[PDB]
Amino acid sequence: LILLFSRTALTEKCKLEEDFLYMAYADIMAKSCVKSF
Repeated sequence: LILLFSRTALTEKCKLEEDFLYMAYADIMAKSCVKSF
């Protein structure tokens, strides 16, 4: 999946699109990230 996104980003296009797949899986990958010590 990440290789797909890197492929699409490296692809010469002169304009970044929306790519609604990216703006869901990126949110998913971001939201996966005396004893108090």
